[PDB]
Amino acid sequence: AVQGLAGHPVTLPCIYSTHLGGIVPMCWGLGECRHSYCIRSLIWTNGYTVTHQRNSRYQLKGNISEGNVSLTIENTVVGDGGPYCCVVEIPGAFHFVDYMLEVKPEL
Repeated sequence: AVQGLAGHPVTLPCIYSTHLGGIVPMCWGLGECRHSYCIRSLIWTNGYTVTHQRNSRYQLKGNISEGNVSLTIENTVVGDGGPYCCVVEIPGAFHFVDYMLEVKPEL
């Protein structure tokens, strides 16, 4: 489980090769990948920029068009803990990443 600290940002890595996958859309969602995928969406990109976001705390601060679609959750709270899913819609070879985030109250 990725460890986070309340009051600080936390980043969940999600990266893919655009050389082999092309520049494609991706989404982040709350929940485990096989039970929700992106039904409870946090982020949607069109491959180049974020086109949908649940709220401003969910940011893609990396170079999106170069494959870095890692999610940074700003100003985390213990309540942000839980499962997260990244889905990169690479035609014919979707990439999935499951994370269990644990944000500690202090430390």
